[PDB]
Amino acid sequence: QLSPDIYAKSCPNLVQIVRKQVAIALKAEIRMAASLIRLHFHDCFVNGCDASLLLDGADSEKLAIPNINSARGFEVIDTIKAAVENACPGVVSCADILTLAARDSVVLSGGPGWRVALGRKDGLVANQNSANNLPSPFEPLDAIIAKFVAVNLNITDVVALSGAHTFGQAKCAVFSNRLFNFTGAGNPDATLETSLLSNLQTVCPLGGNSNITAPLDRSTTDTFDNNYFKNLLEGKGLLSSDQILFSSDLAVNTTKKLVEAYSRSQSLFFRDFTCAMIRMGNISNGASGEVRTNCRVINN
Ligand code: HEM
Ligand SMILES: N[C@@H](CCC(=O)N[C@@H](CS)C(=O)NCC(=O)O)C(=O)O
Ligand SMILES: [Ca+2]
Ligand SMILES: [Ca+2]
Repeated sequence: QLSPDIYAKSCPNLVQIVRKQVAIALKAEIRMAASLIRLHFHDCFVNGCDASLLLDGADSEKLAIPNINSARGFEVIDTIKAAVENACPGVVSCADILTLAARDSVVLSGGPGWRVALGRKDGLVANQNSANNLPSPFEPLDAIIAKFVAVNLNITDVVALSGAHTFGQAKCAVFSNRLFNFTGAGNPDATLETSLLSNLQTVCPLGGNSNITAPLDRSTTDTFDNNYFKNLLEGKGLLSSDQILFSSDLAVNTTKKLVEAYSRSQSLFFRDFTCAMIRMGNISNGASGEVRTNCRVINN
């Protein structure tokens, strides 16, 4: 049972300590705000929000197909954790720190804030197999929805949480297939607006460095706002998994209207986003855990 005051006696200043450290990280690299919330997402969708993703090793989740050469911000988490451990030795879990850092990243980026409930335990093992099953930018909308349903989330959560792509980057490798010969017909993805198509072809030329990135949100790259959804109405979503929320056949009577509603009301988007984040932060696999003192390895 989570509670915002679970550390009221054991670590009174936790919230402030984490906030100050997140602000320091964002000052050094603004993209880190995006990277941190993505870590929380990838943590919660595998063995629950138990910091299993932070564990190193030959069988680490960091090597899973969706995480390798992709997930980032591990050094920043170590720094935050070190500050918290200096202030309250062996008290706060890495799982909670990741949750708080995600919330702070949204807030410091102009997004909505919410009171985080604490008390999560850190897992004892990595689940690389499950991490390979994380949502893919290449799969159909129904497949993405099924992955959210599997962890007790739903369609509304899919659309609202996809809004996190209102900031951050995505490498050429996960969207360049939409730029030249998307289906074998020799044409780019027909749902991609031509001016964006032109800019992306410049960023991702055939045979070039596929690790170069482009902003997920072409209007306000670092500001957390509903501009992500406005992009979709114009066919300017970067990943196929973004644009299908508006343009796919399945979206018509499912996600399409939600995308249009968030575009009309940022307050609505912010309300649903906070709601979905809290729900995602409540995912647990019920396995035994502990308060991990070094996020990269178990205590014993
Ligand atoms: C709905 C299914 C989703 C898919 C298919 C997906 C896919 C992706 C992909 C392929 C990237 C680029 C990775 C890279 O460049 O290596 C990315 C980045 C990102 N995703 Fe998602 N994502 C999804 C959901 C979410 C959710 C639920 C959140 C968090 C609440 C999220 C937050 C992020 C952020 C903020 C970035 C930027 C990371 C950075 O710049 O370091 N994503 N996502
Ligand atoms: N999914 C539940 C509702 C859960 C919920 O409250 N979801 C929030 C978003 S996080 C909402 O406003 N709508 C979701 C929904 O209607 O399912 C249901 O269908 O009764
Ligand atoms: Ca996890
Ligand atoms: Ca934005």
